[PDB]
Amino acid sequence: LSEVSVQFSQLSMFPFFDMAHYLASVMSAREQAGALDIASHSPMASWFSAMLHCFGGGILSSILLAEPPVGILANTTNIMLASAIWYMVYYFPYDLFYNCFFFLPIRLIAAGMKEVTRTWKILSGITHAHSHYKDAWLVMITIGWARGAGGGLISNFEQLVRGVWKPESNEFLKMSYPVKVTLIGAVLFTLQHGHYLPISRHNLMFIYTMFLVSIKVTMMLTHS
Amino acid sequence: LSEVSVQFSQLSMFPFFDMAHYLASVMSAREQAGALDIASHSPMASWFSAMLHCFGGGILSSILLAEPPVGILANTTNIMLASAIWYMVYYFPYDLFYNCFFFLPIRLIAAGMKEVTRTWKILSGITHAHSHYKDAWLVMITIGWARGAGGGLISNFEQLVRGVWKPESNEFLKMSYPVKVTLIGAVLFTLQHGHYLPISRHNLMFIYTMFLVSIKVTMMLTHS
Amino acid sequence: LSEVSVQFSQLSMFPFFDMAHYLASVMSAREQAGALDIASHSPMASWFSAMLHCFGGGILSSILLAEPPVGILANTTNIMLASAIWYMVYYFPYDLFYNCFFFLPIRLIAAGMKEVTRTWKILSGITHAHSHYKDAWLVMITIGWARGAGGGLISNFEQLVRGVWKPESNEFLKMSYPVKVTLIGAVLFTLQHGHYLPISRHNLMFIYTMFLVSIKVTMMLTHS
Ligand SMILES: [Ca+2]
Repeated sequence: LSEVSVQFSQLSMFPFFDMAHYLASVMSAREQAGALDIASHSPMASWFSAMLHCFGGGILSSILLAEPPVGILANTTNIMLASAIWYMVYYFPYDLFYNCFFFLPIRLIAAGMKEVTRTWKILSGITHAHSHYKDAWLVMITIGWARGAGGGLISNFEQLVRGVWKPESNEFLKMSYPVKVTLIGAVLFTLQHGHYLPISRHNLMFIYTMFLVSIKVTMMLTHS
Repeated sequence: LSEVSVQFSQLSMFPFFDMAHYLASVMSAREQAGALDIASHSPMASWFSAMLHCFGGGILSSILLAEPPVGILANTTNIMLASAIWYMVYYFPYDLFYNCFFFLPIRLIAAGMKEVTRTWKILSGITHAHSHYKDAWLVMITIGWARGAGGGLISNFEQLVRGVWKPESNEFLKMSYPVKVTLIGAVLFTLQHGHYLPISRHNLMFIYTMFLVSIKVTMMLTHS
Repeated sequence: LSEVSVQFSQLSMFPFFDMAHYLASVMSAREQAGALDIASHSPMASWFSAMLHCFGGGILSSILLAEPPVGILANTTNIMLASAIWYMVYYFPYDLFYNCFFFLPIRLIAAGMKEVTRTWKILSGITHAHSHYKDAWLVMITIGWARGAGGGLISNFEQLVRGVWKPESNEFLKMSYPVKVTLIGAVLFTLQHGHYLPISRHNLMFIYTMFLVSIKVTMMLTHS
């Protein structure tokens, strides 16, 4: 019944789906070591730390294609979409905002939909690197990877923002889950647009997002 | 008597005013921790440290708009304008160069005119970000800010040049004076070019530069 | 007998000469402090460290001219040319690969030809910066320098890749041999393309490469 896979490709990420990535990347960023003291005494700095968690995929991919990293900032509807979350995640009265989304079913859905945004971002840069470079197999793996887990690759430099400098914790030295997966994804869909992979996009686009959500949902059910 | 405000807009920064910024940014850079030993044993490195103090506004703004940061270097009349100061500030015979400009009235005027150069640099990137992005409210605040206090934002990476690595001294964590002001300025003039601010440019362009000079002049009169 | 200098300009670097730079930059990179443990437990990270040794000249020069640093990556015939060496240098069975090229005559020739690749890379960016900026004397010295010893200038950030953070070991603070030479070379050939230097390119292009090889050959004969 492939007729159900076609209805998935018709999902618009701008309203509902862009914020799940913004929230799961901001909730996670706060749960990091000492990130709470940062926001209480330096509001300016915890904010930019959140933006690298959300728009680092766009930020890093812009640095790689010689595109202005301020370009991600121009989308004021997208920037303002992420910063409103950052305020309530931290500065909500009685912290009712974080207490609600931390709830396990809610937190499960919030993180599950960030994995959805991860897929189009791979295909974003894969086709976007296609624009600058037609059939460059590498360049498409990179810019697809750079948008999938950008917040985890600038993480070493994102740590340096909140004040933490751990020069021993690189991403190539030990590949984390959200990154070693986007590497796998950026390679698969590069074989899709390159037609080296025997499955349609809309069927591959749908099967990759499912393995990615079934893990993080299993991850958070066995982490709590 | 607004007729006196119009005569101010007709000020050319290329002869007299470009060097005041170059000098106040190089004099300050030398007065930094251990910057003297750097120039005595590594002339190459104290120089590039001075250039980030002077052209960091241009350097950082180039990195943000995907413009080649070597572009600030092409202006050989401007680069050579700043490096001649760096030699005499450090390597002048009997150090008569620094002893003279350190004099309080002279140092007051030298720093007062760097604040003048700060204003057009804000309007520089505000209109320059307008070129790439028409009515982007954010992008204009950024590239105006990046030219106003560029030497203070690459400062964490500029420290790493002279050898000092202080990963706890970021600019978003504690906003310094020259930076929290340029942020205020980059926002005001972004409301000017965007016509959200009820005052003409040439009247706002003149009133912002005065509050900025009356402070640093009060700063240096109460610091000595 | 200048007729022998003309036959040198007709040397194609793509087959034989591109790999000598790739090997001497990868062999040297492994001989660095703790680089062996990196490759045994983190294959991903020792690789990218090797690429900055080989394509750092292209990588850094791309960052300076606002050119996409992924552009060096698109040349799959060149990227794959360097990565095959990185595998055998490290992961060859019985390490017969490294034991052979470490042999002094072989190591002498391998390093001698990397110095050849150093010359066209200078003239590469000198004429390539000419494209973006006609008679910019500085910009041509830079982009010629950035391709000659790129792996040594991103070295501080390349160290940060393998895990080592030594903020006191900058290149402007103490100019190494491969760098203070490429600075000398990037200046000479900038006077060549600018016609401020009384010698033809093909005669200067040949005399610079000889002084560079006679040193490193004398260096490695007196180092062992
Ligand atoms: Ca560009």
